[PDB]
Parts: sequence; C-alpha cells; structure tokens
Amino acid sequence: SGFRKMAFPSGKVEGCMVQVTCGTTTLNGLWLDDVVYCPRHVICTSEDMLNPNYEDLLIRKSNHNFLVQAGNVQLRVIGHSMQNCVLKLKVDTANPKTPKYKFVRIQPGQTFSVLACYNGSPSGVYQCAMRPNFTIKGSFLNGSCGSVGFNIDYDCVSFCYMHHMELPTGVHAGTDLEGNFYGPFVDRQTAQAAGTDTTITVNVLAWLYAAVINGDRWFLNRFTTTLNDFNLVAMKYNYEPLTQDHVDILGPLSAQTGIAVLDMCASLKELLQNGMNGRTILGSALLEDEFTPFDVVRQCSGVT
Amino acid sequence: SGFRKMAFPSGKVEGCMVQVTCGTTTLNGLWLDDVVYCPRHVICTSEDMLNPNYEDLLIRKSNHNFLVQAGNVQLRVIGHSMQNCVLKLKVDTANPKTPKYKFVRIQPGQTFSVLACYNGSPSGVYQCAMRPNFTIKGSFLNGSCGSVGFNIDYDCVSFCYMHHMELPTGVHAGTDLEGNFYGPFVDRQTAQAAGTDTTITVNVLAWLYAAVINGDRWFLNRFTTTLNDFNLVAMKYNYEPLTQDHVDILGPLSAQTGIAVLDMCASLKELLQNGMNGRTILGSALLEDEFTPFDVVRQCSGVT
Ligand SMILES: Nc1cncc2c1CCCN2C(=O)Cc1cccc(Cl)c1
Ligand SMILES: Nc1cncc2c1CCCN2C(=O)Cc1cccc(Cl)c1
Repeated sequence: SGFRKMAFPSGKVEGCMVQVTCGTTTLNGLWLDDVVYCPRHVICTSEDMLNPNYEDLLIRKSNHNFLVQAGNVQLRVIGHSMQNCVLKLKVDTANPKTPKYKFVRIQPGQTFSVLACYNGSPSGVYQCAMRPNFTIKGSFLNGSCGSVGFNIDYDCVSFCYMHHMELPTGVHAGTDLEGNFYGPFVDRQTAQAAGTDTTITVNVLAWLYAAVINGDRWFLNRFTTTLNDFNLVAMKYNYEPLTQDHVDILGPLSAQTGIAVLDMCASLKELLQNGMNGRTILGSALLEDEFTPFDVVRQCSGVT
Repeated sequence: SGFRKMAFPSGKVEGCMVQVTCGTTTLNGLWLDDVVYCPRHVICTSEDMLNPNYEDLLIRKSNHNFLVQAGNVQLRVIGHSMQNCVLKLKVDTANPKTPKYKFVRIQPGQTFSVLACYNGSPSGVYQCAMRPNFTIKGSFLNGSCGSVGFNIDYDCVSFCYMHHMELPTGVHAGTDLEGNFYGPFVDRQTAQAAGTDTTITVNVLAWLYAAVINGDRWFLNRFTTTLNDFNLVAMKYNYEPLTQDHVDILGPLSAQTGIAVLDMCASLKELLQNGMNGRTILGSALLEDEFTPFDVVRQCSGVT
C-alpha cells in the first residue's frame, strides 16, 4: 500500500558516470564499453555558446584535449567523433561496470529516472516525464549537463535522455543517446520558447487507477462517457486527447479494479469540471500525470 | 533550476541487499561487513504473528535455518542473535561491497531515501519523511520487509530505517538499525492506530524558500509575524510548533533569499488562512513538508 513517485535504483547508472573536461568546460559523461558519451557543448566557452559552429570548433580539438576522469583515475582518449549533439570519446579501457544497455528514443508522456550528476559524481535520483512540448521539468544546476535519463527492465538499462540545456523559463531540454534533441531545441545560447505543456491524460487515468487500488475512492462517480465526449472536455482543459491506444494500455488497470476505462474518464471529466474541492488524491491536491500505466502496474506489483 | 523530490543515489545500498528466508517466510536483509540485519519476524509464520513470543520462537531456530542469498549465491550463517526487533545473522564472508556506514536514529521531520526491495532485489527508490506520529508514508508491498531508509554524506551511508510493518490504515512502521521501532509500534498482527499526522512546519518553510529561489514568488506577502503569533495559527492547522531551533536552521535560506524567517512565517500564515486559491507552488497545489532545510540547501547547491 501507498503510492510514491519512485525512481529506478540508480546503481547501474552510477557505475557509468564520468567527468569530461575540454579546455575550461566541465560536464558529465556516460561511459559504456570503451565509449564516453557527452554533450558536444563541452568544447564551447560561454562566448562560443552565443552562435557555435560545432564542426569548426571541433577542428581545434584533438583526443588529448578531452580529459576523462572516472572516479579519481584518468582515461586515455584514443578517438573522438560528433554524432548529432553528442560527442563520443573512444577510450582505451572498457568500463568494467558497464551494465546491459540499450539506447531508446522515448515518446512524450513517457517517464524515466534522472541521475543528476556534478563533476562526474551522482547527487540524486528523481523520476520525471518527457512533457508533450518535449521539455522535462528537472532539477538541474550548472555542471549538470551530461546527466542521463533511463529506465530499467530487470538487468537492462535503456538510456533515453542526456541533459543539455536549461531554457530561459527554467525548464529543461536534452537529447536521446544518439544526440538528437527531443523537440525543436538547439544547443545554442539563444532564447527558445517551449510550446503548450499539456497534461498527459493516459497518465492521469493510470494514477486515478493507482488511487482506487490504494483506497482513495471519493472521486469515483456514477457516470460514464465516450472517447469523443471526454476529448471535448480534455481539449478545454489542455489535456492530451485520449485514443483507443491509451484505452488499450489501461486495460490491465481496468481489469484489476473492475472500473471500465470510460467510467474512469467520466470521473476525470467531473474532477476537471468541479475541481478537488479541497480534497486530495494520493496525497496530491492536483491531478498527477507523471506515472504511466506501466509504472502503476510495476509499483502496484513489485517488479524488481 | 527546478525543484524535485530527490532521493540519494541508491548504488551503495543496492550492493548490501540480500534475501533472507527462514522456514516459509522470505524478506530482505542488509549485509554490512559479516553481519546480515533483518526484521525478527522472518522467523514467524502468519499464525505466529497474531501473538508472537520472539524469544520462544527463536529457540526453535539454528544458524542453518536462516537462508541468506546475495545475488544467486548462498551465504554461510555462522551465528545469530536478536537485538530488539532485528535479527543479526553473522555470516562467514564480509560483504565486499560494504560502503562506509553508520546507524542513526532519526527525529520526526527528518527525511531519508528508501530502497524498496523484494526477494533481496531493488525495485525502486523514493524520498520520504519520518512523520511526527512516527509512521512513514511509503510504498511497500508484501515481501518489502527489511527494505531500508538511509541518507548519504559524501561516501558514508547513514542507515536510519528498516521496514517492518504496514498498519491497517496503509501507513508504515519500522525500526532503526538497532531494532528499536520508531514510535509505539510493536511487531505484532494487532490493530495499532497512529496518532495525529501533523505537518512539519520547518520543512514547509524550507520548501517556501526553495520556491522563492526557483522563481515561484506569488505567495510572498507584505506581512511579518512573531513565533508566538505564528504558532497560534500553526496549532489551529495541525502544524508542528516552530521553535528558535527551527529558525536557526532556516538561517542559510533566509540569508540567500533576503527573506527574514519571520516574514516567511507570515507568508505561510496567510497561505494557511486563505488557501492557494487554485494556484500552485513548485508544481504542488498543497504545502510540501518532506524537504528539510538541509535538503533544500543540498539540492539548490548540488552536493554530490
Ligand atoms: N542550471 C542549469 C541547468 N541545466 C543547464 C544549464 C544550467 C545553467 C548554466 C549551464 N546550463 C546550460 O544550459 C548551458 C547551455 C547554454 C546554451 C546551450 C546549451 Cl546546450 C547549454
Ligand atoms: N503491503 C505490506 C507492506 N509492508 C508490510 C506488510 C505488507 C503486507 C503483508 C506483510 N506486511 C506486514 O506488515 C506483515 C506484518 C504483520 C504484523 C507485524 C509485522 Cl512486524 C509485520
């Protein structure tokens, strides 16, 4: 019983964190096998960030200009290349702590854990979601670049995010592990505005199912709705449209509780229209959208 | 920028998790040096839990009746003793992954990270607080007993909690690593009710300072108050009384923001009296009390 914003155990990722310095810029790198992955803006000075030509700036850098430190020991850089917005530094030593891993590009609405790091050292772990506007609401300070986002399936770490940038609004942008930014963001010190941060409806529904499983049931109403009727309401409240794909994914939660997906949509519709009236659900006074239906099943079943 | 409920990186604790089985009961153990610590109710059947005499039940158990498995390998139990509500199983092998560690008994209001485990395997990490009624609001399923709570200072893990029990209300109770329960709880299948779960005022104030640091400032008012006036309001809203010790601990946050502690108390007083009016602070529609002033300083400074 109880429901928490839970992150994956970070050990497997902690074993991969390294410090990468180029010139006077220091950030985090991810050491997997004999490659260290880091944001390409490690080669930039603050002045370079205004309008960087990364290919040009990289010509002035050789293998010995990239200082990679794993713990208190120096790794020897024997090759370097740029893949989109990430640098791949080939080192002469495979990371002995390399876990089984994959690189995945996630969809908006998907959740992951972040191991926030500074100087190659882990400071904390938290759970977040890729927003529908392709930003993340993280907790990152200067030096946090190169910290990564990931999910774990038994013994396999799927790396999905690498932190690159803070927007002028204090929200965060980054890339997958192939260096492609999520969303339209560019690694440049130029004002970039994020789009509408809509609520991830399927995740709110998953969290309403988690609340019923854990005993918070006051919000269950006597109504039902249709996908089209619900979506008219969802549109009005800047919620993402619900599709039959989302209904399908909520099926195991509907089966466990005996509450039809469309009945739960009608409960959500009434909560949107009437508010919480000073009440709480799972210790929250607002509708939580950073738990996927998979996260709810995982937490409520105890997958390790 | 950004503010998250952040847990400590769990790696150091993951390396200590083991599975302990006695008869047909299986739970988690914490392997540090050559000792495995686990809840004493590992020796109980479900029938025994109704009215257990642990000293009597333990007479029927020998070293070979405790099966300790670390990963997929079996540890040899060469001694066993009961210390309060925990069993200490001496094994013939020191844990090679034992981090630098201390056992601490925390005060109510203090926060810690929990590495929730099942069958000796970590499932997730989350941050919580020792409530003023000595319960924790965790996320624990059957098999989670023996999962631990901890804090980390650079390379030293301070273990503060070991999970033992779920109360009939779905809140959690457990012990320090010396086996002494927090609060008046007993390891028995008997209905035990928790006292008033008051709000940890000093933590709410720390989180209001975190909000100002991160740009959420709408709640700052033109008023000030006194400790006695504030505490009259705090009493009325089931908030813990604020003392000069709490004011002293908020000093670094007051210094960073230039907002006197008593001015922040007056802002909190108005929020209690007027509510949030549909607004949010740091993404929350309620006042958060699971961040200590130390946690806010740590997250806002990037301690690793
Ligand atoms: N607090 C914080 C969090 N996450 C990143 C950053 C900060 C503060 C300063 C460093 N930083 C950046 O965003 C630096 C940067 C500038 C322009 C483009 C890119 Cl790719 C990066
Ligand atoms: N869901 C859950 C979470 N945390 C613990 C437990 C559960 C469900 C069943 C196991 N369990 C217990 O509390 C078993 C127990 C009974 C009586 C006294 C003590 Cl010390 C322990």
